[PDB]
Parts: sequence; C-alpha cells; structure tokens
Amino acid sequence: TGLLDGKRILVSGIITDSSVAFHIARVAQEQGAQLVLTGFDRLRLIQRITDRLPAKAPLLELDVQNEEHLASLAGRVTEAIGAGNKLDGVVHSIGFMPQTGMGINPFFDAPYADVSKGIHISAYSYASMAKALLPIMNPGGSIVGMDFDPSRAMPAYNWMTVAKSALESVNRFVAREAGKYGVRSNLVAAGPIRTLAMSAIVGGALGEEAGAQIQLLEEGWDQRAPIGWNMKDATPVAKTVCALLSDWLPATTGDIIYADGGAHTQLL
Amino acid sequence: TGLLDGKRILVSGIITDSSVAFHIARVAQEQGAQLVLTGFDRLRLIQRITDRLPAKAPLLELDVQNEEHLASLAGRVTEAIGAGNKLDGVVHSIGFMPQTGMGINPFFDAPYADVSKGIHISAYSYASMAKALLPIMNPGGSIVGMDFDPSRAMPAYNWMTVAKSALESVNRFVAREAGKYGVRSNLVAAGPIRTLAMSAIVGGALGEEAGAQIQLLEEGWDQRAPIGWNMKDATPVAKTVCALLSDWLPATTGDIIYADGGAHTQLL
Amino acid sequence: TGLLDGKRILVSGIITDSSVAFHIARVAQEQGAQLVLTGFDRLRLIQRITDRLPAKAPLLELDVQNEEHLASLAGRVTEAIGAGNKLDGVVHSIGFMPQTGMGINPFFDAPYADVSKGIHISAYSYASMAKALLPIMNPGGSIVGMDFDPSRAMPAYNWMTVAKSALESVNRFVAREAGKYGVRSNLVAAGPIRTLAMSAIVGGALGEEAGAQIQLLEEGWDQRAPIGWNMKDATPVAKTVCALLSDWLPATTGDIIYADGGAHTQLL
Amino acid sequence: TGLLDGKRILVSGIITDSSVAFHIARVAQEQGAQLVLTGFDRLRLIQRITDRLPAKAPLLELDVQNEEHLASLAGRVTEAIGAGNKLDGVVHSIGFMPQTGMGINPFFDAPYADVSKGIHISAYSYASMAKALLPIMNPGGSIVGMDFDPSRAMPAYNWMTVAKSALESVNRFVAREAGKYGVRSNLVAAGPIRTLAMSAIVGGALGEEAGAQIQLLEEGWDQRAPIGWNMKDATPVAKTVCALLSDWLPATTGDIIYADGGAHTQLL
Ligand SMILES: NC(=O)C1=CN([C@@H]2O[C@H](COP(=O)(O)OP(=O)(O)OC[C@H]3O[C@@H](n4cnc5c(N)ncnc54)[C@H](O)[C@@H]3O)[C@@H](O)[C@H]2O)C=CC1
Ligand SMILES: NC(=O)C1=CN([C@@H]2O[C@H](COP(=O)(O)OP(=O)(O)OC[C@H]3O[C@@H](n4cnc5c(N)ncnc54)[C@H](O)[C@@H]3O)[C@@H](O)[C@H]2O)C=CC1
Ligand SMILES: NC(=O)C1=CN([C@@H]2O[C@H](COP(=O)(O)OP(=O)(O)OC[C@H]3O[C@@H](n4cnc5c(N)ncnc54)[C@H](O)[C@@H]3O)[C@@H](O)[C@H]2O)C=CC1
Ligand SMILES: NC(=O)C1=CN([C@@H]2O[C@H](COP(=O)(O)OP(=O)(O)OC[C@H]3O[C@@H](n4cnc5c(N)ncnc54)[C@H](O)[C@@H]3O)[C@@H](O)[C@H]2O)C=CC1
Repeated sequence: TGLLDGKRILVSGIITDSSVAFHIARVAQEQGAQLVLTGFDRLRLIQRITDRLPAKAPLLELDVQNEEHLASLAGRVTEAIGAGNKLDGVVHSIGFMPQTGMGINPFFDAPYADVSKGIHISAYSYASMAKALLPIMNPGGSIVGMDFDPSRAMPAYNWMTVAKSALESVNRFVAREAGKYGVRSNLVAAGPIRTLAMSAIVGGALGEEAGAQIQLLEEGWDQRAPIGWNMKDATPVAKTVCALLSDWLPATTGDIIYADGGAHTQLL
Repeated sequence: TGLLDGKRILVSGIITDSSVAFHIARVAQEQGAQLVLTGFDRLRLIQRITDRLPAKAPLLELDVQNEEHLASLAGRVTEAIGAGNKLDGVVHSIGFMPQTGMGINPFFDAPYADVSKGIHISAYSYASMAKALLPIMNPGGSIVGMDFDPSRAMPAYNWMTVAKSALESVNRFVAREAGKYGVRSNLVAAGPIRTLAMSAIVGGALGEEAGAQIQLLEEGWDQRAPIGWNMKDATPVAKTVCALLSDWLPATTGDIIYADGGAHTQLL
Repeated sequence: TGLLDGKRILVSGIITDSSVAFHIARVAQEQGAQLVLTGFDRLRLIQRITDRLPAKAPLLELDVQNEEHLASLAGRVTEAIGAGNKLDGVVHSIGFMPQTGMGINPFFDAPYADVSKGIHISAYSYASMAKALLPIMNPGGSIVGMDFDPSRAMPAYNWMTVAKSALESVNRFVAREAGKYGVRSNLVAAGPIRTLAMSAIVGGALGEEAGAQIQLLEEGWDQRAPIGWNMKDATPVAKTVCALLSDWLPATTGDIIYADGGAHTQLL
Repeated sequence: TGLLDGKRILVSGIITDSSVAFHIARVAQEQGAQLVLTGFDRLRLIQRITDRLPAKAPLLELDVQNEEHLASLAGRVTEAIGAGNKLDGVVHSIGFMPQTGMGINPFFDAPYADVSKGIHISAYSYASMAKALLPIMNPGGSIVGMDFDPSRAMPAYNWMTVAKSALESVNRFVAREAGKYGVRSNLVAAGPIRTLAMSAIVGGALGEEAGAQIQLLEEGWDQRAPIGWNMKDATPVAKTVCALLSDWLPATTGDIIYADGGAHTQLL
C-alpha cells in the first residue's frame, strides 16, 4: 500500500541486486504496486535475484533486440496480470554499449555495428517497449526510462552518452504516441550509481584513464550536488521513478526528471 | 492523510479561489499537510477565501517587499505551528509585474522602477522567503516556487518572462543555500492557467493584441502538449507542487519540473 | 578572396544545386576557399552540378557507410590538394533517414535496421568524417556539420530528429578529439530549407498529414523568427557555416550555432 | 579594412585597457569598423585609454542608469557619425553588481536595492541601449551584449549570475524589437577573462573562499574546454563579437554564441 497502490507496473532491467531497476522494483512494491518483471538473458539468475523483492512478481523474458519477444510481450503480460487487466506503468531500465563504445577505446574507434547495437538496446528499445506495451496500458499510465544526462560530453561514457542523447529524443516522440493513450512518457536522469559495471569501470575495466575520469566525475557530482550525491544509494532514484509512475506528476511528459542531487544545475 | 501526511507547509500566494496557491493549499491539505498560509495585502479577503480550504490554517501577513514582514516571518510561523516545530515545506506562489512591464505596453517602455518591482516580487522574493524560512525548516524539507518557462521569449509576458528567467537563476542559488539545511529548492513551470489575471488579459485588459497573442499561446500549448493542457484546471500543477513537497523527489534541487502537459518538449 | 582566403575546405553533401552544401560550397568559394568536394552515389550528376560552382573543385567519392572510402579518404584528399598541404575546414552536410523513419509512417513502425542506417549516415558519419580527416587538418581548423534543432519533438521528422539529437551528442565528442588537433567542431542548426526533399514532403511524398504538418512548421518558423525565415534561401545558412569555418569564431566548439532566424529563441 | 569594413559601430563598456570592450573596439577597428565609444563615469580616463585604439573614435558619455543620457544618446551618436548616417552595430559590454551581490557576502544578504542596481546596469540596460539606438540603426545591423553563462549556478558570481540570466531573457525580447528594424540581437557568453576585477576577486577582494572558488572555476574552464581557455586573452571573444557584428551570422538572433573554448559543452 502507498504511492502506487493498485498500480500494475512492468519493470524491466533487473540483472543483479545492484541494478537500478531492482531498487525501482523494490520501492514500487513497498508502495503498493503489483509488478511484472522482464529480464533479459539470464532468467534463472534474475528469478533468484528478484526472489528478494518484498513481493513475488512474474518474470517474463524480454530481449529488446528480439522482435518476437516484443511481438509476444503484451500477451505474455496480459497472461501474467490477468485478462481484462492493463498496465499502469512501464519502467525501461535498460542500457548497453559494447566496450568499444566506451572507456579508453578511442571514441573514433567504436565500429558502427557496436554503436548501433548500443543505440538499439539503450535508445530505440524505449520506443520498442512503448510500442509493445501502450496497447495494454491504462489511461493515466506512465512510462519511465533511465537516462544519464548527455547534454554535455564527458570522458569514458563516449557512445553511451550519444545513446542517451538519442534516448532523450526518442522519449519526446514516445510521449507524442503515449499521449494518445492518456499515457505519460518520461526519463529519470540519475546521478552516477555504483552499479557492478560502474564499480568495474572505476576499478579500471575499461582502461585506467577512464577509471580515473569516472572517479573524478562521481566526486565532482557529489561536490556540485547542492544536497550531495550518494552513488552507493539508488533509493533516491527509485523513489523518483516511482514519483513519475504515480499520479503526482500528471502534467509532465516527454520530459526528464533529474534525480542527480541537483548536480546538473550547478557549474562548480 | 496521504502524500504529505505530517508535513508542515507554508503556502504563500493565495489571493482568490482561482489562485494557483489556493489549489496547491487544497491538494496539500487533502494529502495530510498542515498549512500555514501567508497572504499579502487583503488579509480579510484572503481569510474569507481560505475558509473554503478543506482545513483551517493560520494566515500570516507577508508582503515580500516589506523587510520587517520577512524579519518577523519565522517567529510568526513558529508561533503558528508551535515552538519546537519546524516547516517541512515552503511554497512561493507569488508574482507580480506592473502593467507597463507587460502586454501591449512596448517592451522598451517599461520603466526600470516598474521592472525592478516586478523582479523584486517575482524573483528576488524567492531568495527572501528562503532566507526567512530555512532557519525554521526541517532536514528533508522542500521549497517550491511557481515558474512560467521563460527559456524562449513570447508575446505579452514581456518583463514577467524576464522576471521568471531571474527566478529560475535565483532558485539555483537558493538550492545551494537550502542544501546546507538538507532542504531542496525547485520550481514548477506550469502551463498557462486561467487565473483572473490571465482571463483579464485574454479579455483585452492589457491590449487587444496581447489578448489575442495570449489566446493563441494557450491554444498552441494544449495542441503541443502530448497529454493536452487544460488551462482551467490548476489541479495537475497543485499535484506537481505536492510531488516536490513530498519525499518522492528527494534527489532533485535547483531544478524545474514542468507541469505543462509536456508542451515544452514539443515544437509543433 | 575574403572570409576564407587561403583555406582548404572539404565540402561533403552536394547532390543537387538546391543542396544546402551547394550553397555552402558556393559561398566558401566566393570567400576565397579552395574546395575539395565529396559526393556520394551519383558522381557524374554531382560533377555536372558542381560545374556551376564559381570555381573548379576536385570531387571525391565518399560513401560515409563505406569503410574503405573513409580509410582511403585522407590520401585521396592529399592527392587532390597536394602533398604537404592540409585541410583547414571540413563540412559535413550529410543526412538520410529511410522513409519508414519519417513522415506519416508511425514512429513505432520504423524498423531498427532503417533507423540505424539513418543514424549511421546522419550522426555517426560526423565522427567518421572527423576520424578520416583530423590527421590531415591544420591547427586552427574547423569541422562543421548540419543540424536541425531536435531539442523538441516535432511531427514528421520522427527518427531524423532522433538522428539529429545523436549528431549533436557526437559533435560534442568530436570536439574533444578535434581539440587535440587545434581543430573546432560545431554544428549549424538551420531553419527549414526548401530542398527537393523538403518540397517533396510538403507536396505529400511522406503522407498528406506529414506534408500539412511540415508546412505548418515552416510557416510558424518564419512567424517566430524575429528576423523572419526564408526557407527558399540557403544563403544565410551557408554564410553561417562559413562563419564557423573562418577564424572569427575561434573559441567555439562542441557547439551549435542556430542559423534559423532566431526561431528557436521564441515560443510564439 | 576587413570583416567590418564600412560598418559604424557603437562600443560601450571600455573602462581600462583590459576591458573586454577595449579588445572588441580594437579588433573591430582592425577589421575596418568606424567606432563611436560610450564611456561611463571617468571620461578623461576612458579617453586616455582609448587613445591606444588603432584609430580615433568619438567618445560619448553614457551612464546607462541616466535616463537623460539615454534620451540624448541617439542625437549625440548622430552628431558623432554625421547626419544621414546610421549605426550598423551596437556593443553592450557593460555589467556591474554591488559587492554585496557577489563573492563571500552570503547570497541571501544582498539587499534588493543592490541587486536591482546590478540588474539595472547588467540586464535592463541592454534593452535601454537597444531602445536608444534602434531608431538610428541600419537594416542588417547587429546588437551584441556580453554574457557569462548563467544556466547553472556557481560560487561567488551570485547575483551577477542572476543578472546574466535576466540579460539572456532581455536579449530574446530585444531581438523581437530589433527584428522590426532588420536588426539582430545576440549575446556572447565568454569564458572567464582576467579583467582587473576578476584578478582582484581571484586575489581575494571579495573574500578568500570566493577567490579560491573563482580560481577553481577558471582552471576547470580551461580543462573542460576542448580547445582550452586562456583567460588572459580576450581576443577570441572580441573576434566572436565581431563575428556577430558582421554579415556572417545573418540568421542568428535572440541568441547566445559561446566564446568559452567549448567549456559549456563538456561536463568534465
Ligand atoms: N549506473 C548508473 O550510474 C546510471 C545508469 N543509468 C541507466 O539506468 C539503466 C539501468 O542500468 P543499471 O541499473 O545501471 O545497470 P544494469 O546493468 O543493472 O541494468 C542494465 C539492464 O539492461 C539489460 N539489458 C541489456 N541488454 C538488453 C537487451 N538486449 N534486452 C533487454 N534488456 C537488456 C540488462 O540485462 C540489465 O538488466 C540503464 O539505462 C542505465 O544507462 C542512468 C544513470 C546512471
Ligand atoms: N496563471 C498562470 O498561467 C501561471 C502562473 N504562474 C505563477 O504562479 C504564481 C502564482 O500566481 P497565480 O496563482 O497565477 O496568480 P495570483 O494572482 O492568484 O497569485 C499571485 C500572488 O502573488 C501575491 N503577491 C503579489 N505581490 C506580493 C507581495 N508584495 N508580497 C507577497 N505576495 C504578493 C498576490 O497577493 C497573489 O496572491 C506566480 O508566480 C505566477 O507567475 C506560473 C505559470 C503560469
Ligand atoms: N533541408 C533542411 O530543411 C535542413 C537540412 N539540414 C541538414 O543539412 C544537411 C544536408 O542536407 P540537405 O542539403 O537538406 O539535403 P540534400 O539531400 O541536398 O543533402 C543530403 C546529402 O547527404 C548525402 N548522403 C546521403 N547518404 C550518404 C552517404 N551514405 N554517404 C555520403 N553522403 C550521403 C546525399 O548524397 C546528399 O548530398 C543534412 O544533414 C540535413 O539534415 C539541417 C536543417 C534543415
Ligand atoms: N571578465 C569576465 O570574465 C567576463 C565578463 N563578461 C561581461 O563582459 C562585460 C564587460 O565587462 P568586463 O570587460 O569584464 O569588465 P569592465 O569592468 O572592464 O567593463 C564593465 C563596464 O561596464 C561599465 N559600466 C558600469 N556601470 C555602468 C553604467 N551605469 N553605465 C554605463 N556603463 C557602466 C563600466 O564603466 C565598464 O566599462 C560585462 O557585461 C561582463 O559581465 C562576460 C563573461 C566573462
């Protein structure tokens, strides 16, 4: 019971318990939402991970690059939530960019095939998911994707930043479509969260200079953030996602909410 | 009970029952907040107006241009809410620009004395209010001001748009100060709301061409808005203000939330 | 002689005499630049078109999706301009999005393969071109790409707008690379220009509703533009491109100059 | 002779030889412009300073807060340039904020009277100057003001940043007016320039912490700037101002050109 009581919400993007989407799922359940989860490749893993969620939630396979998965998606969700029931919320918390598109690999050296896959999973799939799910969403519904502010270039994030810029653009178009359904579409631009991958890149997985730069990035983020930024705490971002899934931001779409400690509003 | 249960929130800016702040007050009370109101010049009027709020709320005079009012403000609020109690939220819903700074009066013809008064009440007072009230705000608190997106120029709004640009700048600095207190500071950029004044300007009070332009503005807003925009309904904006007053946007400050139907994210 | 006197500048993107790049080429030559042109598929056509340029300019084939073309590009340019000579400027005036990614074809119905090709040619190729050409660019050099402001969604332009958002992101990264060479990288966001394709879409080639919307778009652009916008005149944009190719914007990179009549700075 | 040959251009804001406007004046003269200068309080000083300009230029007193100065301004300029001659360019390079509005003085402690004076001189005067001078400007003319990117808050700059936000807003409205005259209005957002005042604040004139912060600000600016930023060199900014005064940015108004080394396009 609470912020999302009675809402049926699909949450994609759980892969581990430090997945941003894990915390989104957890908070949404604490707030009364009934979840359907989608998981990409390692469903056994994901099932075991989501066992620790406050409540049980059906898990559906969704490889966002798999047209059949997307084509079957709404029927599978309807099976999961019961005929005559629709989704009130959809959470896109998916992103990927091949290593060549990031870190120390020179920006110019990322082969387009890699970039394109990154943009497919990280940006285009936002529209894919909305296409699959809008038919089974209620008026007053909410689609939320995860963004990392790409409005300025930065070290290491390279083509993933490009992918986020594309995602932000996609979101504005998804909002136009979603609006026909009485549905809002918005992004949450989060501060840096020490996910496994972020920890790995800080630890030098994508090159020492990239690691050093990302560390400087996270330090400066907390410094700039008027209320600070705790990269080890995804809860403030999960809460923000939940804010958008709720009825409490009913006049916002095609938009980006910055759950980044206010870092983006401050130069130094 | 609900979104704001237990929160003590000061709401400025009620002058009539069509004041944006009236609806902010109403929704906040429906959501469990305990209010203190401030009212500017016509306290008898404002008291009679706020009698229709779901709950009684002490009303304090606050002329934001009156240094003594601001100097006494926190003690008066403490009297009203009880010693040992602090505010959790502050709503700045105040704005004013002399007629010369708006409408058909040529932009170049607004005397600086008029502009300055407009900027005093509409922008600087955001910092004034934060200065007066941050000492009596709890950690986790929230200050929210009302904004109208000034990022592009527009007909008729003239120097009030300039004042909003200044307000947005002020908010970013107020966030820096507020952050020391564990307090967030944010603006809600609302779509156009058919307040008495907006109705009056549509009806030609500031010149026929200004009226015509503002009418075109509100029509285009609803057209652009992916979810539409109902200028006769301040509830979606009151709800958004409440979202920011709540614990559900805990990593956003110095920021602007657009409760405008998504109009600003769409060109045409 | 003039603004670009002595500069050696590669201009991509001429396909017809109404190509934005044709006018960029023409103005650059009027201003003293020595050009190398690249042309994509119809070289005989392009040669015949560029015969009308004020001066002769070597034409090199460049299919931006062809890795060999890009791999050979700098040597071919060096052959064309003479060993020991480098480029001072590069103009990316290339864009393409399959029909499915635009117009009346539902946004959700653009297959990723189409989108990806669009993003390849329209966004990624900006980095491709910079990768190929930075080794043969002089310090103080300038790379300029053509942008159409994607900061808000719009009818009909659909995935091309997404591609522009990606391009703007790419440009910011290209600037980081280009900076190592003493080279600036910038976009020109032009107003709508009645190119063959734009005329075709206005005339209904991508659906009547798309045509109607684009017509409304161009009308509103001129209305919003404080100095007007003449979609039949690419000269103000060619001049702006030339401004960026010149030494007169020497502290601007990763940036976007808006040659749009000021339309983007105005709401209504 | 050159970029501005034959143009008659009013350049305000020279106070010393390290004034940004001194370099704007110098470059404009090197480029063929005929100047009229305006100077604020110390005309003897300013005359002696501008004696070192490449060419002689009439100097007119203009206190932008003095309505009579502004009321007489266009006739005095016409006297200076000759009846039947008009201005082609106007440079607003004026700014001021009382000490209370900056540095270590708490943001909340700047009395509105101080802020208002700051906003008067730094923002409103942009409109004042355009009002005074548009009647005596040629079609194809250009008004340029000096901006410091206020889109994010920063240490020390406090209410001057607010003033710049207001200036940027004013510029968008001035463009609407200027457009009626065939005149463009634009800002140049410069990187930090080690003007006397900036040197003084770095040296602790407005508090040690403000000095330290501004020093960090200038260091980070050069680091972020893809082409670097040399705060001791106003020439790249003078050149940019000249770019806008020229015919080479003929489709840009109400706009801001960033002569900041690209720093604003980069996060880290
Ligand atoms: N960690 C951070 O600092 C920030 C992350 N974000 C965004 O949050 C979102 C979630 O990522 P995180 O939780 O950080 O990492 P994560 O690695 O835990 O989540 C990424 C998810 O994307 C899924 N995915 C990858 N390819 C897929 C495909 N083909 N089909 C379906 N799912 C696929 C993965 O299985 C995984 O669940 C991403 O969009 C990310 O860019 C935004 C701001 C900051
Ligand atoms: N009506 C609209 O379309 C939009 C309004 N807003 C903003 O919402 C806020 C509230 O305005 P509305 O509700 O529309 O109009 P309103 O006229 O009902 O509220 C303005 C309030 O400001 C108060 N005020 C004026 N001078 C004051 C002073 N010296 N000291 C203390 N209070 C003073 C008035 O008493 C009144 O309560 C304003 O900031 C306005 O700019 C934002 C977007 C759109
Ligand atoms: N026409 C307009 O209203 C606006 C156009 N722009 C941009 O200006 C640029 C030039 O386009 P326009 O002159 O309008 O149209 P255009 O059709 O004359 O130019 C597009 C060019 O891209 C080239 N191209 C396509 N695929 C290519 C590939 N594989 N390799 C190399 N070149 C390829 C074409 O051959 C053609 O020369 C584009 O980036 C466009 O998006 C920007 C704002 C407005
Ligand atoms: N120095 C810097 O790092 C940056 C400065 N700018 C802007 O460049 C512009 C010029 O300032 P700077 O050259 O840096 O300093 P400056 O101190 O040399 O120029 C300021 C000018 O404003 C004039 N002024 C002050 N009050 C006036 C009034 N009542 N009437 C007429 N003129 C008045 C002063 O006499 C002086 O000539 C200002 O708008 C400033 O904010 C923009 C970005 C950075």
